[PDB]
Amino acid sequence: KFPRVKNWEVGSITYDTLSAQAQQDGPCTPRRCLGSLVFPRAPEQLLSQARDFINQYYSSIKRSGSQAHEQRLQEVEAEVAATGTYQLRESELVFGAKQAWRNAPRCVGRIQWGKLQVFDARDCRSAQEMFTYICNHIKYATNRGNLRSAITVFPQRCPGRGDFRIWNSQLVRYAGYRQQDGSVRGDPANVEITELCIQHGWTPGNGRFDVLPLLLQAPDEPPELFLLPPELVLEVPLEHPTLEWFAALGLRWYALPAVSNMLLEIGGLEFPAAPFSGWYMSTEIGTRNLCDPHRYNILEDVAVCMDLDTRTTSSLWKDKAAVEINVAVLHSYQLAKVTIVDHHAATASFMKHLENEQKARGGCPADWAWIVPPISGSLTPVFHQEMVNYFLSPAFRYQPDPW
Amino acid sequence: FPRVKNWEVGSITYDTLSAQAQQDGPCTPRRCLGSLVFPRKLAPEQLLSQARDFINQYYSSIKRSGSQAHEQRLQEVEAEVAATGTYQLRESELVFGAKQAWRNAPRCVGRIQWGKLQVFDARDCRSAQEMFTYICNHIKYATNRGNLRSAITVFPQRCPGRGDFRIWNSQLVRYAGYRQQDGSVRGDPANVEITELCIQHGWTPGNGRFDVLPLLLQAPDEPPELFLLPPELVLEVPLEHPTLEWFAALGLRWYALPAVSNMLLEIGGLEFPAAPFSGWYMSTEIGTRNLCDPHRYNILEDVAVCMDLDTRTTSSLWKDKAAVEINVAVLHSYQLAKVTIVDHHAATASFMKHLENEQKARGGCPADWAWIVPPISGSLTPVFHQEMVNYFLSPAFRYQPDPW
Ligand code: HEM
Ligand code: HEM
Ligand SMILES: Cc1cc(N)nc2cc(-c3cccc(CN)c3)ccc12
Ligand SMILES: Cc1cc(N)nc2cc(-c3cccc(CN)c3)ccc12
Ligand SMILES: C[C@H](O)[C@H](O)[C@H]1CNc2nc(N)[nH]c(=O)c2N1
Ligand SMILES: C[C@H](O)[C@H](O)[C@H]1CNc2nc(N)[nH]c(=O)c2N1
Ligand SMILES: [Gd]
Ligand SMILES: [Gd]
Ligand SMILES: [Zn+2]
Repeated sequence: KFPRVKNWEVGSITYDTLSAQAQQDGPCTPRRCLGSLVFPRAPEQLLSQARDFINQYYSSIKRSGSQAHEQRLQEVEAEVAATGTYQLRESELVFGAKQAWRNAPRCVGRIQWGKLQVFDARDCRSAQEMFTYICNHIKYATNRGNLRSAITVFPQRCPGRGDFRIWNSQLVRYAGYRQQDGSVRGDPANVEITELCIQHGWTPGNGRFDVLPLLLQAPDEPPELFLLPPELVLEVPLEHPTLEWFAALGLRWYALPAVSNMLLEIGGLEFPAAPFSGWYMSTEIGTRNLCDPHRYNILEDVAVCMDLDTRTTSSLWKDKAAVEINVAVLHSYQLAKVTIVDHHAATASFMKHLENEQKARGGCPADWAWIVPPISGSLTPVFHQEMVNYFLSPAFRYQPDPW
Repeated sequence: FPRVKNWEVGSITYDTLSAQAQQDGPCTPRRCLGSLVFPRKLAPEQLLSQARDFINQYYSSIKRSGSQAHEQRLQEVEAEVAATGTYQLRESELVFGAKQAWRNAPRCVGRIQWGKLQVFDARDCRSAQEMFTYICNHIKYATNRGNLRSAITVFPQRCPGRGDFRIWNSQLVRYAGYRQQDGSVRGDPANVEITELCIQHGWTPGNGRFDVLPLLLQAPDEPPELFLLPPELVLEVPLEHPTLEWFAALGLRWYALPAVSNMLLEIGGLEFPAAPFSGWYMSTEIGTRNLCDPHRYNILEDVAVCMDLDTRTTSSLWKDKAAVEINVAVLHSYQLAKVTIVDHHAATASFMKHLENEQKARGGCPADWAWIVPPISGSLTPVFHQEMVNYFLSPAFRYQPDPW
């Protein structure tokens, strides 16, 4: 009844009993698997989710069945009956944010899941106070290059009030200016948000690494434009340890990966605004952000400077240029004393996580196509680890763009 | 109808062919098991219905459905199973079914070639010595002095009352793997079990890292018989690097012909447990998986040391630099020997074209993203950004239990 799961490098076999507890249904059926799709997608339903969360909390602290556990269950039942909703205790919120990270199947950094700084912003009341909370987040997490994981949780969704939203997909992003040729100067992934910042009063730049302002939405108000203080956004200029012309490319990236557009769901409550941040795995910058054809797309240019034969695929110039771009990313972050992890160290620590989670809960939801790095996949141990993908709550979820 | 997006281009298609998926895969709404290598698997009315669907497939594919020839073949099969318990495929039906099974293979990136397959009909095979003759002819035709040609040879269908034909080797060409005293392995670790079966059944073992194994062939209701491949039949490529002169001295080699021999072919209810097929290699199969996997030859650190890379820290990406040069050596050595090989960039681009072609021919294409995306430089190839739908159509190649 439980999926048998094999590691082909070592030969070992486990059974994922945790998946049987999967609380929501994914896209696959016995007739066809859709595991590679990027986006696949009251009172008594709220109560059964709340009850399950409270049960999770009290088990985490090994007080299951205690008087405090029973009373907290009764307390939540009474609040949902009177108001239609309930509030999390402070400690439940911290636990819930950590559990959501721990449950995120596509995250390879979950070895860190217990070391997460939770900022409680549930009494925020304006877009301006939102901005203050975000600046304190960026300050704490950046920590002058020594990165600390963090999440800031703004007020939960509630009836009769709009949501707090952060319109930006990340707290720090580079502008992408749509050209008349159909081309883009800057980051193409950010064309729409760039157009929305301009419409809302931002005087644009014309560089390739222009940091976008924040578009912040307080309940029942249009979004408000806030500029990030430049001394708060730590950036790394890219150079290569033995290719001195690389620095003349004029490349840079920012220190802090801070996703701001997902929804955090805890015990049936929904938090549409809850930015979270850790530190980068180098292949996200080197391979994806800089070499994706639809991103900055620098691969052919680096190869030509390296004087590779770009006229035939059989020279493996693409693989060679990509490797060196990743070397430069790693070298530049270490040189700038900004935390970063390479994809070998990251996937090694994830294997340690899988073994911890197997002992702790009997399984671990993992999306194989996202845990395997985008270069060198079979060189890392997760390639040979079979994985079971499924949805647990608390959870981080994708959500529609507020516009 | 699943909506499928290419994130590099922005294009959208709908896979209407998945609707016709015969059997059921491992996944449920509760959890996805698309990364498992083997799903935990391994009546006349049952046979006729599968036979019916295939005959209809065939006649539709030659624009003769509902025709006179269609209705006659249907009634012919009904009568043959009523009298025999099974039925026989027409030679053309066998060709069509073999090509379809390849075409429907979700994990094969080489399917752009699916129409060009040489089918060798061996259904009249009697002994293991005759099996060995059919095999050696396949190998010579498929190798073709290094201008590789795709091919399959079909041995007699399993039928009730008698044991099956089986090739015990997982491939026709396999290097031995010798369990060593200090726990380790000399040779290919994947083949430790078959290498000891060969020794058990008589084979005198070598002691190299690339001793080609003999073939353990099993006729119906017989013990397996050892057969030695003639050396001039097994084309091998010694591996050298275009600029690292010391690479040749590592003594690495690989063989020209990827010929899988332990999978079962299913056509319209019929099952052929011995039907070996072959194409040519993609370079990453050799250079990345077979030589660099930790549980295979595992040569990565060896090459990195010869390159004077800093193996002390993972962030020098010495594993990545060594891997790229091993794949370069593979491509260079195959091309130099004039043996057919394709790099993962060229291959993935051809599969994109196959996806487009199948979208018009059949409305979709079953594909297993985890196996289509190459094991190095995944996101540098265009299949990485292609969403894919995996399902099982028949005719098909299937995994089967080992004969022991
Ligand atoms: C501490 C260092 C961390 C590293 C190195 C890391 C690494 C990664 C990587 C490489 C991905 C794949 C993203 C992509 O390729 O697009 C990812 C996804 C993700 N990570 Fe982590 N992460 C870290 C911390 C965190 C934290 C602190 C959280 C939240 C508390 C988090 C939650 C997520 C989520 C929710 C996703 C994507 C989920 C989805 O798309 O469905 N991560 N992470
Ligand atoms: C002619 C050029 C061909 C190329 C370049 C090619 C390439 C590949 C590759 C890279 C795989 C992934 C297997 C792995 O490394 O794990 C594969 C799998 C497969 N191929 Fe193709 N192949 C070719 C021809 C063929 C032919 C002629 C057949 C049969 C008619 C075939 C049927 C299959 C099947 C059934 C699999 C699945 C193997 C498994 O999952 O066990 N292929 N192929
Ligand atoms: C916290 C954290 C650290 C890190 N190093 N990387 C991350 C990547 C994402 C991410 C999620 C979904 C989609 C995308 C863009 N494809 C990126 C989220 C959080 C991350
Ligand atoms: C025909 C053909 C051509 C080719 N180039 N490669 C192939 C690989 C396989 C294969 C089968 C089982 C396991 C693995 C490795 N996990 C690979 C089968 C047929 C192939
Ligand atoms: C089509 C494919 O699933 C999609 O492009 C995915 C594949 N795996 C990925 N894996 C990670 N970590 N990040 C990504 O953006 C993607 N893209
Ligand atoms: C666990 C995972 O499914 C397994 O390691 C797969 C992944 N993708 C693969 N892809 C190919 N071509 N060959 C393989 O052996 C594998 N192994
Ligand atoms: Gd230099
Ligand atoms: Gd030397
Ligand atoms: Zn699935």
